[PDB]
Amino acid sequence: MIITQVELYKSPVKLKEPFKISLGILTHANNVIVRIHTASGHIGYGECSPFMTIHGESMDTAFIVGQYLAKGLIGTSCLDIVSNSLLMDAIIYGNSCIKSAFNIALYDLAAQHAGLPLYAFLGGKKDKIIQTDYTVSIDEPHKMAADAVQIKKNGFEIIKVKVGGSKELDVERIRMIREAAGDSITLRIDANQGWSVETAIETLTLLEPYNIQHCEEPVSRNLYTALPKIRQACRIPIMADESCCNSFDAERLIQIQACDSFNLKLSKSAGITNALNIIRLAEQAHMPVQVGGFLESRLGFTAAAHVALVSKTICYYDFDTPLMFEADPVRGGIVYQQRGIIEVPETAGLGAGYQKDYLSGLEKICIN
Ligand SMILES: [Mg+2]
Repeated sequence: MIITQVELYKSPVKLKEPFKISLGILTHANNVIVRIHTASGHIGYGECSPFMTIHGESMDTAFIVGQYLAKGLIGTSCLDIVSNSLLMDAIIYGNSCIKSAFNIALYDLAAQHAGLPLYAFLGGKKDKIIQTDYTVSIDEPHKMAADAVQIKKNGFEIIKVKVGGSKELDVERIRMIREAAGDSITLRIDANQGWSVETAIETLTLLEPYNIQHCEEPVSRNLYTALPKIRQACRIPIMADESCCNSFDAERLIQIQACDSFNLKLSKSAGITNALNIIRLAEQAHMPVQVGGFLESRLGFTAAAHVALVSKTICYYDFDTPLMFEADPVRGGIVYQQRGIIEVPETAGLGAGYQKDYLSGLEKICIN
């Protein structure tokens, strides 16, 4: 099926509370939406959520680079996923975030053509429960404890805590949370490159007592070579996030035994195609994988959830941010049940789209 036109939308939706990580603060999910049209009249959807401090992209850059990509894809076959992923790479280096949106949409089309839901199209099956954590933004320790409580009250059984401040302050944060929410609720932490190699090790041995599940990206992504040293000095397992974007990154981290687990995100791997490679590597190395994301809407996370069913090595899930939107614009897609359990659509394709005339209100451009 030939690609006849692609539409791009700027989709800014405000968050209830601002989202806060060690790298900065965000008040909106400024996302970019991608719709691919085929001659047969099929439509594939894809979304991406640029994070300036991690992707190096913004909604503004995504919206423009996306147009470069669209131009190149017009006239090609939406089924040649590999050929087209390659075609985009030949057009512009990096820019994984926007690329992933196109890649996701292509798979949507492909699965639709096969008459399967994405997860089945990818060779996965529903043989496990998908359970999301919920994130406590990095703030003053009382505020953080309060949020942790509210989160447990809402029924969530896993808490993700954003750290990355000074050693003293992060420990106070974790304590005040364990103190105000209990020792039985499972919790995981994420520094977003916030610590130096030194502070990391000191803070991580100082936190072991509080029983934490794993720590994401303790130090700068440029310092990944110091990861093995930290892994061996610390009981808490460490999970590579920013340090693990594509499959080359994965292979390299494994080769030097840098971390215990990966955080896999479609935007970092420039789509599903390469995410699959990362998964295979993590399989061959018996490494648990957490699937996550950024501020994608339920549509984006619906893609993540499909991929999440592809392998038994995947077993942790960070699919929380859509719950922070002031308004949910998504039609279909994954549904959040109690305890933070997620159900994946069974209909053909991605199994999600956007609410009627939500898109018509958005700033858009149309390639061909
Ligand atoms: Mg992370």
